[PDB]
Amino acid sequence: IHHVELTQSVLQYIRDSSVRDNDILRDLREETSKLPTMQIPPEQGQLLSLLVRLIGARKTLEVGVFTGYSTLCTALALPADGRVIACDLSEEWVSIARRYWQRAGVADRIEVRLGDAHHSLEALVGSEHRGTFDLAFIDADKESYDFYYEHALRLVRPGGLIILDNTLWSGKVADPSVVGDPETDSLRRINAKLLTDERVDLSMLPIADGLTLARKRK
Amino acid sequence: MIHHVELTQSVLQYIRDSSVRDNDILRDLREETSKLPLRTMQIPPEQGQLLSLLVRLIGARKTLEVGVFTGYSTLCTALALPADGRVIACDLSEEWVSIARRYWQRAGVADRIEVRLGDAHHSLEALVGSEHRGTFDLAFIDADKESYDFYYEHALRLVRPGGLIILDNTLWSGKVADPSVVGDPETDSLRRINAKLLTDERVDLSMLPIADGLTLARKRKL
Ligand SMILES: Nc1ncnc2c1ncn2[C@@H]1O[C@H](CSCC[C@H](N)C(=O)O)[C@@H](O)[C@H]1O
Ligand SMILES: NCCc1ccc(O)c(O)c1
Ligand SMILES: [Cl-]
Ligand SMILES: [Mg+2]
Ligand SMILES: [Mg+2]
Repeated sequence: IHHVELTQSVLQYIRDSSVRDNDILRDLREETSKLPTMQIPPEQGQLLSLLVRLIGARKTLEVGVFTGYSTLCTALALPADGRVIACDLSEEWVSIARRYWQRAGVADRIEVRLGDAHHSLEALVGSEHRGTFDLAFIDADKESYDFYYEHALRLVRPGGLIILDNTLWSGKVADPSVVGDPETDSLRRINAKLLTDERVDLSMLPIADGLTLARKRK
Repeated sequence: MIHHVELTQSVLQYIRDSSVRDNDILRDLREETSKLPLRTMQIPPEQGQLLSLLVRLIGARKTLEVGVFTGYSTLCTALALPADGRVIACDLSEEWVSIARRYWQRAGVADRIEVRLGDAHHSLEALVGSEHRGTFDLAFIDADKESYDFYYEHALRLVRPGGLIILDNTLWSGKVADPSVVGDPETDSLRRINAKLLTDERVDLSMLPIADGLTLARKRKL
């Protein structure tokens, strides 16, 4: 399998010749880097902005959130009446997320469901929000990816896009020595399941920690 | 340091095995292209599949292609289009496009593909001056690398606002990043278009580290 050698020189080049950065995004990345598999690279955040604008999304779902880099890139790409429903795992990094979203003037476009993502997603599938999302970004605990995926399939509209982060898990999914690891096994299972899942169109991208695109078929 | 997943043959084989939905038609075309002097110009199956996804994602009906070869990219595009969809495909070689037409017929999509045979410069000038101006949903640029700016500027007028422009080989085997590669026309042209895209406020941009570098440029609405 022929490929481009991802030397620091080539990765620095991709960054320098494609990343449109600003002080707000840069400052958030810097702050996040000083804290305890949730560091979104700027190339990924920019792709997220592109895909949102590409499908004419006004309503999106997020599972994970953390300091809110992926959420900020999403919201910035949305129209003035757009909304991100962000299912935030914990309140620990909420006050950081809130600061940058306010600073970038997107806080009015972001709604936080604070607490257990299984519970917010269960409420959402039984709510008026069912089948109304244009895009879903799954970036939470890896053991719950199947649950998040099945819930996202009911939450997104036909033709909607589901995005699954970390599907390569540092290459561990491909590593035969990594045996019995719950996160690796769950990601291996969802990856295998997606290949033969006729409900979606599929693309697994070798960007950041592996980024899977699953378009819900009409 | 920029952290990344090591692209070992094991990891690349995994991406292929766990995501590529293949068929005999696509497989046979890749096999027939591999037995030609310029086989390395073919897009890998993961790129073809992404092309199908993006076409379906934006609800595209009408697409532009510059650089057809044996037509793998064209076939993936046409297959993703609705029954009344159209690909306007530009290519210099009749020989390579005579191979392409066999697979397009076999996959029942030959009716969806229109070939402008000859120099793409003249084909795109004719298209910009015609009824086709601003009617394309997607443009795939994958021809001679020295003409990428010309192809890009023409694609910007040919695609509708919100339309997607896709530029292949923007990493050129890493040569664009290689300081020892000096005075090479293809490398210099790709370096120039890459630098130009970064500050081009007419588009939303994403440079993907897939295949030989794949640049996505969404024409903004205004
Ligand atoms: N000036 C020009 N006008 C039209 N086609 C050109 C051109 N210069 C090069 N080409 C074409 O660009 C192609 C490059 S390879 C294209 C690869 C193809 N899309 C795939 O999926 O395999 C060749 O077929 C070559 O004929
Ligand atoms: N691989 C170097 C040769 C090459 C030339 C033109 C292409 O479009 C292409 O994908 C590859
Ligand atoms: Cl816009
Ligand atoms: Mg993540
Ligand atoms: Mg190419």
